[PDB]
Amino acid sequence: MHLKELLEITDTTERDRSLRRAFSPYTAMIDITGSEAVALIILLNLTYRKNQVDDLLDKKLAKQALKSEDHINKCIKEIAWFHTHNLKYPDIRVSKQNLAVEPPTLHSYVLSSANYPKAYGWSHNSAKVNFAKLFVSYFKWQNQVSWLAQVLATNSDNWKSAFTSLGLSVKAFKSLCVTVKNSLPEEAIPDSVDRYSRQIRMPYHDGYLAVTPVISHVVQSKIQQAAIDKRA
RNA sequence: CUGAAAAUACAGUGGGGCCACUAGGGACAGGAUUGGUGACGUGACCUGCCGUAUAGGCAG
Repeated sequence: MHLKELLEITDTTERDRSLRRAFSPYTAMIDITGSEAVALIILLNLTYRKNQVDDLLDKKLAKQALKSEDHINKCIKEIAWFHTHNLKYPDIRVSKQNLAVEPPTLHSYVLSSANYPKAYGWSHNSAKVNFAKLFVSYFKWQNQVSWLAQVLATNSDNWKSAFTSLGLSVKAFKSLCVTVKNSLPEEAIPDSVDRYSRQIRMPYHDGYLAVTPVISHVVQSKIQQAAIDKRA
């Protein structure tokens, strides 16, 4: 349930495997209300490759990434490509588009993203797939589902200690906080329909409407985590 | 006016060599199947002749 309930394992391989499984979107969200510093170390160590990291609780190469403002810049470049609906599924040829919208109207008889709170996935460019993991990985705060950008947007004072515990400056931290809060995912609707996006004709007021179906990250992530639990 | 239109997976190929299922062996005792029953008559196959002939051939 809690972060350091899984840190009790003396074997680092089993620990890091369980931690990497815990912070992946195909499993349940772990509570980090007690553990904010250690949470930041592992979340910022997830930004590296698997074969580049021996242990996720190594503090120094986390500070190597954090002190390097060519590393965190890439992680805040990847926030603009945070979707509620994946346009690159299953065809990846849908070129440089991002759909971020509120869930639709709730219906009693059908299931959609309206039946869950608004969560975000990422889809831009495979080269930066690790750089998203810092700011898109979902965790449990106090008693509330949250990700790093949303929890650093308003409630920064709770994370000041956790961020300054490594030796980050106040100037850099507050400039990082305002640029992250300014670079939060807006209501992104593409200006043009892509060549590889599937369109259909549905009967509208006195004619037809062009409809592009896009999957929701939330319903997919729920079906994935339901499938790993072997429930259906 | 369909998760919309459109779409050639292909070419080549050595599983081979060797081999002991064996020894032993009681299915056994007893047994009431029994009572009662109409194949035809709405049908064709008849009536005669030849022939020594219930042989064999013939006419309506």
